[PDB]
Amino acid sequence: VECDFSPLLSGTPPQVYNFKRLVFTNCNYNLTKLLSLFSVNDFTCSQISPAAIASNCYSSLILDYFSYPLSMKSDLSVSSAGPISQFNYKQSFSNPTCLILATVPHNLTTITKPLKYSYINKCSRFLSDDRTEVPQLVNANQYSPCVSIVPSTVWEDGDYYRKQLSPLEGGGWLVASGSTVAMTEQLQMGFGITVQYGTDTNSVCPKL
Ligand SMILES: *[C@@H]1O[C@H](CO)[C@@H](O)[C@H](O)[C@H]1NC(C)=O
Ligand SMILES: *[C@@H]1O[C@H](CO)[C@@H](O)[C@H](O)[C@H]1NC(C)=O
Repeated sequence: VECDFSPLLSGTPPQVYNFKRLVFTNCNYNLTKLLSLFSVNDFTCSQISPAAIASNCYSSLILDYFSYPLSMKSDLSVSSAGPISQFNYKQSFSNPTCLILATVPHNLTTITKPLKYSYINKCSRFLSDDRTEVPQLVNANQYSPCVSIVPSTVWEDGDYYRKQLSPLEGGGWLVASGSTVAMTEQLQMGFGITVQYGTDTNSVCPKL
């Protein structure tokens, strides 16, 4: 009857384009209890507040978490053309959402570091003319089209990934490039929260 955030605290977190997603229904949560394990560097919301998201009742609550460098903050903003919002991670524009940037302290030994930070810097599609390039932007609540060809961790910065599509998928080529950022002194993470408001189904409530 309590929301289990355990898989977030055990093992190596994934990369922004392989964000691990936890779904929560019919349970109770202590959100300030979870954030206290971390040094919270950034906390921004949309159509909700950081105070409201901790003290409200939802039909459902979605939690996305990945490894993400604090340096790359502006790339998460939909205002920017940054490769993260375009090709890696996008939260729903319809529902209330929250994005949290935090650092995992040395005490939290159960969370292990990746070798580095990885992200997709370009993901596009070449039309049959083989001259025109159509960017393949990531949709809300979905992974990127290029996740199938981009590895869990990019081996070297500037690596290219291509795939010849079948007429089923439309023909043409699928192109992706990878980029790396050097691992920080302390692992930095990104947490994306999405909540749904129902009518008679608001089962997810704060632990009191
Ligand atoms: C545990 O965290 C505290 C900060 O709350 C820190 O001062 C301490 O060094 C950590 N424990 C160890 C064994 O480093
Ligand atoms: C559980 O949530 C309450 C708010 O409802 C918070 O004040 C408290 O600190 C949380 N529990 C712990 C052990 O921190």
